[PDB]
Amino acid sequence: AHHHHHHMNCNYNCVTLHNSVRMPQLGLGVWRAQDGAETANAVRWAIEAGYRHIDTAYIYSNERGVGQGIRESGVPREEVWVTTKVWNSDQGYEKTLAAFERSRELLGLEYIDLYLIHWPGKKKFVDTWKALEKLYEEKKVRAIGVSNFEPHHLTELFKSCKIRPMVNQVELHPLFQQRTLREFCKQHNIAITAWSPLGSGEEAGILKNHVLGEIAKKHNKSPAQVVIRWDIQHGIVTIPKSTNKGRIQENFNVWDFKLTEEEMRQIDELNEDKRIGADPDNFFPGGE
Ligand SMILES: NC(=O)c1ccc[n+]([C@@H]2O[C@H](COP(=O)([O-])OP(=O)(O)OC[C@H]3O[C@@H](n4cnc5c(N)ncnc54)[C@H](OP(=O)(O)O)[C@@H]3O)[C@@H](O)[C@H]2O)c1
Repeated sequence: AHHHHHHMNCNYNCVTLHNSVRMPQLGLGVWRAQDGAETANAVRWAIEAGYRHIDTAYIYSNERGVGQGIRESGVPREEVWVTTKVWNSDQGYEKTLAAFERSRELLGLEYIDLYLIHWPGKKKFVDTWKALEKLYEEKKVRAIGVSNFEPHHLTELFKSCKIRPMVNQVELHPLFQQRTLREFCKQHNIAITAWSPLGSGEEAGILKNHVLGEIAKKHNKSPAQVVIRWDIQHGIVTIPKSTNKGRIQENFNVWDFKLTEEEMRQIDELNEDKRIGADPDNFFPGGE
């Protein structure tokens, strides 16, 4: 039904963007999922489990697999939110319009829900943003935003834009809690999506943290479920990645418990401002 396009009767919550679009608060990330079957299966399994939001990017090389999983699921496309991103090499007005068309074609879609500037770089994000504004005017995209932007990048963009970014997708997990950027984005009504919400694997050690383990035990949930619920209760969109059917299902089962104020505080206090992923200041491979 059309109401499913607006995520009205469903188990998951949404965050509302400044243009009144409702964005599902939990999605499936697909970075490092191989194109073809691995991605298609992950996406299909996520949709079967109840997910209605997939996060991909041109540079993940698996937009084909994402669209294949959506089609294989049989769920009407209007009920699913798809995010993708313009890569560094495609920044600049005309290159961004072209990159969008390529992504839309690979995905097999008539429109994309959210299109993001993937990394700021230094010199082309303003012109890139103008292309996103054009795509939005043309109704090719339902929402437009950025990723890995710091307050200084956003302030610079604000001086030139007609439509302010609706989303900023940034690294955010219990060791790197982005307090300053979150304050800035709250002030200016820019929704935050957390990438590497689980720390991007075992190296970072988040899922073995003792505090998370104790909270998990109290709720008979897993540490991953606790982290995802912490994201939810902070009003953050979260896009945990798994290619494993069981873990995909586990990460969705977060709507039937609540963390207390004290549990939320305990997780907040894990912050070390320890960045696990790439730094917006110097990560811009592939610029042209
Ligand atoms: N905008 C950007 O610049 C940017 C950058 C990085 C990431 N992202 C997006 O954010 C998404 C999420 O971040 P991420 O992929 O870096 O990592 P993540 O979601 O923080 O962690 C994924 C890792 O955790 C494992 N895992 C997932 N669920 C689990 C569970 N319940 N129990 C135990 N282990 C679990 C996964 O293994 P299995 O797959 O084997 O389950 C994988 O090794 C990406 O996929 C991508 O969509 C965006």
